[PDB]
Amino acid sequence: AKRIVGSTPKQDGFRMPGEFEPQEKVWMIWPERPDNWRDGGKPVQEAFTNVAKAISQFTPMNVVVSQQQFQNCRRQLPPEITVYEMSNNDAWVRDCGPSFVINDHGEIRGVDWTFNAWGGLVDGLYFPWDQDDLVAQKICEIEHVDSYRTDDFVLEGGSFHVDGQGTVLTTEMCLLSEGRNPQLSKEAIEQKLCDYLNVEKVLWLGDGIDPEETNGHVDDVACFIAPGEVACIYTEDQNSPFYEAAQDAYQRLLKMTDAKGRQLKVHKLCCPVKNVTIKGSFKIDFVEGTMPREDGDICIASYMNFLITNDGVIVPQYGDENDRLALEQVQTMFPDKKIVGVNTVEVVYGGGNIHCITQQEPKRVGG
Amino acid sequence: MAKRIVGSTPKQDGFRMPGEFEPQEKVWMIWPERPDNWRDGGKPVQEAFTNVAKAISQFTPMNVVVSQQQFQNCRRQLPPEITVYEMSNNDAWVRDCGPSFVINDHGEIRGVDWTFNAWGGLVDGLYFPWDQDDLVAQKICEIEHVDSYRTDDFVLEGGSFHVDGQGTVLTTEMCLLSEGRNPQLSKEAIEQKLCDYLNVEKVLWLGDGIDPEETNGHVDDVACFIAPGEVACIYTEDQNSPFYEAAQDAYQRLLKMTDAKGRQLKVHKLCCPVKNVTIKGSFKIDFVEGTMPREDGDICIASYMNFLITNDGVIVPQYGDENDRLALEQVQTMFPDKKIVGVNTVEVVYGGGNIHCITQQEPKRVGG
Amino acid sequence: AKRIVGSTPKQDGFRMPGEFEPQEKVWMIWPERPDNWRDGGKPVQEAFTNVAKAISQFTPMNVVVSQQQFQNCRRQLPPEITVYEMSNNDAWVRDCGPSFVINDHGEIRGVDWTFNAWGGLVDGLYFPWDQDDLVAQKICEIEHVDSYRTDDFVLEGGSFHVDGQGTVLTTEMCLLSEGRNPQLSKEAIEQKLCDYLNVEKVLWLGDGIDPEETNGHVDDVACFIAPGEVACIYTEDQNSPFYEAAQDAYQRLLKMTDAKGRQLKVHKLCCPVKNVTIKGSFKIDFVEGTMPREDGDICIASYMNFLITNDGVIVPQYGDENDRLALEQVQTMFPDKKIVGVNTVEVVYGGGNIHCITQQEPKR
Amino acid sequence: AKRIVGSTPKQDGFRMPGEFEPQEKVWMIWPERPDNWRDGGKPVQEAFTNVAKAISQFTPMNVVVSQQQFQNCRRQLPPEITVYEMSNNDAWVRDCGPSFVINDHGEIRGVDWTFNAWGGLVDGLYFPWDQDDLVAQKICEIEHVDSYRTDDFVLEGGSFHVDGQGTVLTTEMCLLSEGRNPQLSKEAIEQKLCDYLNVEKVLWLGDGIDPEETNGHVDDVACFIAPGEVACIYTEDQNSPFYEAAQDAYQRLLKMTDAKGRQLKVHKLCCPVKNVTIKGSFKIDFVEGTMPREDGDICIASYMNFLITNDGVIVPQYGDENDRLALEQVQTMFPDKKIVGVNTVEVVYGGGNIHCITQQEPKRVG
Repeated sequence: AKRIVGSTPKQDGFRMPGEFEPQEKVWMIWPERPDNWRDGGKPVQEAFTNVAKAISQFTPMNVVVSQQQFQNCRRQLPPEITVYEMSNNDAWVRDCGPSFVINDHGEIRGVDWTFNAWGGLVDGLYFPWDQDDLVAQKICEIEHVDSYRTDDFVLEGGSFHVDGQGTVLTTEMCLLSEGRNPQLSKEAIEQKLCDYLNVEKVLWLGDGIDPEETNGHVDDVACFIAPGEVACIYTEDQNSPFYEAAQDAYQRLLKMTDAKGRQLKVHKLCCPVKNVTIKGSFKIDFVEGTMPREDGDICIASYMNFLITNDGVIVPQYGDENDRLALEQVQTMFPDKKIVGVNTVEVVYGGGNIHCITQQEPKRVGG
Repeated sequence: MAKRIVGSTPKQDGFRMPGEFEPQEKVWMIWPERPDNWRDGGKPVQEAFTNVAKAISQFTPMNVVVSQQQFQNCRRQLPPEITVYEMSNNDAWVRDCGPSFVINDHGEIRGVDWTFNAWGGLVDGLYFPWDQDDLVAQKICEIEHVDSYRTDDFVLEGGSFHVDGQGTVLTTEMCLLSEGRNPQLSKEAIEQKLCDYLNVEKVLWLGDGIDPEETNGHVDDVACFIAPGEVACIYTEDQNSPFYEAAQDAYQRLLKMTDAKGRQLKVHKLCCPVKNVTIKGSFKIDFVEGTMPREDGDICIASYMNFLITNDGVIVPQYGDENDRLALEQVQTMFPDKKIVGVNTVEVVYGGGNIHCITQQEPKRVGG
Repeated sequence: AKRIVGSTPKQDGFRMPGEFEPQEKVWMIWPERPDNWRDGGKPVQEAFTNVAKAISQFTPMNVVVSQQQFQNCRRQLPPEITVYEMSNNDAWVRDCGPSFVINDHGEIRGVDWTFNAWGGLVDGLYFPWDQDDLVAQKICEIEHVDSYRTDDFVLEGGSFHVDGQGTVLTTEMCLLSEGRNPQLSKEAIEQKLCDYLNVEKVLWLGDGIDPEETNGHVDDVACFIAPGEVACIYTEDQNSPFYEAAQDAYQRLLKMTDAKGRQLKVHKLCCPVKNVTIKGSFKIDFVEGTMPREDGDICIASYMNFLITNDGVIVPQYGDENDRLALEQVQTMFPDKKIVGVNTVEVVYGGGNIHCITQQEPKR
Repeated sequence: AKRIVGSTPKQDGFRMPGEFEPQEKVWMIWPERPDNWRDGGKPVQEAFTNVAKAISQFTPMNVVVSQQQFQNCRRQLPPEITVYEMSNNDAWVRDCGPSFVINDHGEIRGVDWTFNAWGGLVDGLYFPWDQDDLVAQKICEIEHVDSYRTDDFVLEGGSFHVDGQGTVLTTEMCLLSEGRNPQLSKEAIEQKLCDYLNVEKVLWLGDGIDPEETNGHVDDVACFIAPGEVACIYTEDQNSPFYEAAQDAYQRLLKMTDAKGRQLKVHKLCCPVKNVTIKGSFKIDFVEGTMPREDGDICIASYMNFLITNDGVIVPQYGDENDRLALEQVQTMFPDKKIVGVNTVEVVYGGGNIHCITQQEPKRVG
């Protein structure tokens, strides 16, 4: 496939569709690095396998994997899930994957953002990320899709959410941080989102809930369920580490309008009652430069980190008293979809969840 | 997708390997680099594979698979219409470690994943290990969402046989009956594997090939099918040629052979280079114990027979020999309605083979 | 360093000393491969760390480790243990390491045997083993030691034991097996041992206790405690998978004399009462070509697989009722040494134990 | 071995000795990466082999090499040269190697600076450099030597020169560039050099000659031949790419005194008459993020990039008319040493020379 040079998605008539628009397939990277994942990734591999299986009932599923894990990965996953060899540094394809864009006429392209492991050498989560940064192009090659590379602009798919109708929702905590694009003004960043997502309105939330991990990705806080409709985390437990950020996001969203002038309909999503924490007993390597996983570390367990995929919604389950409530709430957001909970506490120990380990590929429409 | 198909054979399941002259959906190639085979860290041969890939792409969608380290360079070198995948490998001979695709009459396609052992394993193979090469067939099948048969404990390479798509396979005794392949099997057991996995009824045995030390005499340097009932065979009257005895004998055998449908084979002569191609001397190639040495004066297996038939084109070796044009003329007469493209591939021949051995076709589904 | 070509240790005046002779250093490879070791090697890395620590009290200790695990390995091990990067396929340096030989005139060389993962493509335990087979040379380079490469002769250090005085002890089950040197007669194999160890008498035991794993390495069955003195595993439990082999080894040893004509003194060593087994809950990858680790598999848990190292002896502990008895018995074999038990059941799940995961380097 | 934490070389009584002080051994990395080195590194491997061979006549020599190249490397090098497997991203051990320091009492330690491929993500020469950055510690482990790690302080051995007597010589162009330690002032950087080298006086030259490559490493411009004596490149060819910087370095050195108050004696060293250039016909991969090697690129061919090693001095030879003159001049700087020229144009295509591909290890004294 080819790089598209000298033009933007917007100029070329391509847009990032909403995650709730029809999907051709879904992508995932197989997890393994022992300085993030306990027990050499054996527990988290089971969780990713379960997520992959859940998605595959709704949408063709694909997993990419290192040279060393290829044979095990192919054995673990059912044959209807396609497996590719692909080098990688960690397994977060929401964030190092391509963001696909489509036009009105049956074509699809990829946006290949610069990836830097959530803050690079300022506050990134490991070093290096050179193989992660090639995942977007390799997936586009597989798909025979041409791509835009955003030179000198760092972004992750998990840091924004689109409605497919001219709006993007994001967080100041993430995009304005020192480790991302520190030379750019907020206005310059807005222009990049407009140009590459094909949007005209940027909705800024303030804080996210994981300042140390992704620097507050919006996908743990709020998302679009449909045009003009958002879900937002909510809690009234003032002891929650998520309390202030959930409260502020909720209040901001109530009065936001999208690009079409619709006042957002905000649907509350609960949070886990109890903190999910790293235990010192977890067998995780310490490596200088890799984010430590220390006893008592509070993990970012948000139910918002779900994947919408065709007729299904794949929702985190953390072993919390609110697991059932979360499924009930998401069901009401998507009354005509099948809601599937998957036990993903093993994913959350590594810094994210179902949404951060997947990347959808939309169906081409038109032509 | 890829499941393995277990407890049955292609023949039992109504699949057959089509002739290489039947319509193709795609062609595959591995990007070359290993410095104990390829001089100058593969730079000269990478240019040659690029030219071969470009030539194929004019006729048939083209695909190259490449190591982690060479991915970025490979993608830069190849035009964008050629798709590039990361794929681990030990060397770049996808005719031999690739899958052999088979089709049925209902529009389906499956892969045959043979056991690969680097042309003789620890008996007389060309390097060690070959564990990544041996996974290429499954990985390409995965990319294609194609289910595959794995031939447990049976070693074979795609370059070691040729099929007419109509019940016949052509092969060499020098290769398939050698100690480093399947020494526990009788000739009859080996015939059965060919019949079951290719869907053939008649195995035509040539004797010697022309590269006993390299592939143990792959048929694809000696003779191939141009169409059902029609073969091409190398030919020389130079008794000083290292190819002479094997060329003369293959030719004589073929003139006495009938295919599975009882047709007397029509044999078309293909010339050989007048001058030997040799390793120099001055080539910068690493020596590693266990890897086939490339020593000054080594005669390289330069056969014009190692061409690829691909849809409306035929891609033919050119060695810088006086017979390069004659070879193109002869191939044109074999395929009067195809476009014949010569590509300078002497840099590939230094590494032990040529255009046919660095490619693997994927047939179109029919029925389908 | 240089390869020594056209001669053998015996011709050049070098011999492999007994393991009970003084040692300069000990070597170990860091374990990790997930199709042998459960939980991506985390539990076994703790056991190897504990073994390395125990050895370091007696003898300078060295661990070699893959690119990916180097940083973790260096963090886990105390600083007195030296850490080198070294590619490898699995972590059994007794078997893919060099066997060092000395001339008792200040010089030392290595024997670099051909390694094939305990049976190659016939019955080996994984494929490939190309990096394992380079370990012996790389360790010799580190030590500035010249080496003899035994072209077309496959051997592992764990398959034989020497007294340093002209005798070697081995098993027919291992050395005569199809996956090792099937082209060679028993007598030709004897001659290779004589040439490369500098011995004159080969003592052949019959069966080992792990036919499927190493093909019956002697180092799980019997060893030399001192010149003229051996220890042999023993059990009276006819339900033991070790029963017949232990019984025959013991009976053979009672009838053997060494190269100096000494009747061997034969001490019995207990065996674990209960079988150690792979559990179904163990999280181990399956890969075609790699020895499967399946529920109920009996693991080769022998107390014989101990390392003699200067003033210490490092002895397996399996969590078995006989763990303390084993330490008692080894103490009586080496009355002037410190006997240290280490919990090594995690190592045994992967097919061997303390002796297999170490390689000594003798003092010059 | 151990990391030394909570103290510096200076506090602990360790100093970096001059390169002209006795050496136990020398280190080198084996080159191969095809997006720097033409022909998959075959020509440059021959050059590194020749450099290693020359050094070995004076001082025991050691080469470290990738998994893939180990067997070829061991075959190419004579057996007296010890070969170790060691992962790396490129082959510039002067710069990613440890800088050894010694005390007066028979001990040696290593300083392990942060390495970032000569400017990191600002203007570094490739990405990533994670394996390069582990070379210093792995070499220290081989040697059983304890090391100081300079957290958050980036430095390369080729960016400074010491006299072993309290002075360090360096360049503003390199140490003060954005891609190195931009949060640190000049004064903060001086303090790090003083603490880690055990020096009291930092002599700042201005420009180096390779702003795009190493950002002007001092070891292409000037070095110490002995306490109180320096060599400095010199040319009167105004068309020379090295003219302005050679002229300015020379003038600054003429005004400089060392940490012991000695007026520096400055010895001129010629520069090549003709520019060494990359040819478009060189077969070198282009990779976004790796310094391109384009037709007509002027290579940094300095005769200053020589290695002093015990009784020998190993001097670049570029195939230039001034090759002999360079040997004559270095001979007069070291009248009692054996001067050995080695053809190293294949090294210079990749951005440096003999000094940048070696790292000495001093003899323990006392």
